[PDB]
Amino acid sequence: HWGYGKHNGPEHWHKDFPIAKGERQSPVDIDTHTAKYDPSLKPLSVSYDQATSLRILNNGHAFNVEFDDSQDKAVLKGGPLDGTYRLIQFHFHWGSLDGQGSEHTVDKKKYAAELHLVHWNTKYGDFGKAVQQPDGLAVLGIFLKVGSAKPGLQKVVDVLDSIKTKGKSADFTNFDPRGLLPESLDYWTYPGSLTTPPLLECVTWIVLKEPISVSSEQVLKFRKLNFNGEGEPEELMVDNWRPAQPLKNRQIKASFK
Ligand SMILES: Cc1cc(=O)[nH]c(SCC(=O)c2cccc(S(N)(=O)=O)c2)n1
Ligand SMILES: [Zn+2]
Repeated sequence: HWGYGKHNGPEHWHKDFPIAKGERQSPVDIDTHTAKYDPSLKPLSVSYDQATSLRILNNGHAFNVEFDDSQDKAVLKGGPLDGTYRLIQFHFHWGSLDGQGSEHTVDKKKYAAELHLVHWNTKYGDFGKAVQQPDGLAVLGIFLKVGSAKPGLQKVVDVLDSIKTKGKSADFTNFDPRGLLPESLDYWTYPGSLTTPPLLECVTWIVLKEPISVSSEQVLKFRKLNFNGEGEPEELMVDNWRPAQPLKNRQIKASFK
């Protein structure tokens, strides 16, 4: 029953998931002026050439594009990470209006949407074990602004009408996630959490400084999805973002400047 409505949205989550008020919750506002440059941070290594997408799923909260993570085919390493993390899925958060939708903010600015490419640390052998560990996940976050279309997004947008409602899925092979990346891999990083229940404090966040542009029509199509199942009243899947959480005792590190 958690979700993003008036009665079960983010401000309610702590009653089922008390870690919602924990010490390393996400997202957060990224104060660009107070981010610490760390000249010992390494370039991020994104190795997506052998990625294998499988399926796209409407889970009732967002849509996931899922990958075969049974081998080291699409991996993230380097950057602030020790060892190697396997891509398991990506998804987005977005708004009802172009002026909101991102989970992280930059100097309090909201983007129209945010892409999360979720990876798990191979030393834990699977995603369900990894989320129980403080260094189990590496989530690469990329902001979306509305402007020119992103052509490598259009395969995703065009399949959405087949997964409109909660529970629907569709085969989704040969999707190349390199088409969703901006030119620069400059990033911020900080230790945080999943941004939806169960809110587990298992994530190394890596947030790219450069947003990708998508067109207004591409984001409009995300807003035609539904939170409800087929044959239930229509509740459009919009504003599926958690607001910024207290930074507490954390420092955001920058790979640049
Ligand atoms: C329950 C389940 C089964 C599975 O096979 N795969 C997954 S992937 C879960 C996931 O990627 C995710 C789960 C919750 C939150 C976030 S976020 N917004 O990037 O912090 C990501 N979940
Ligand atoms: Zn997410």
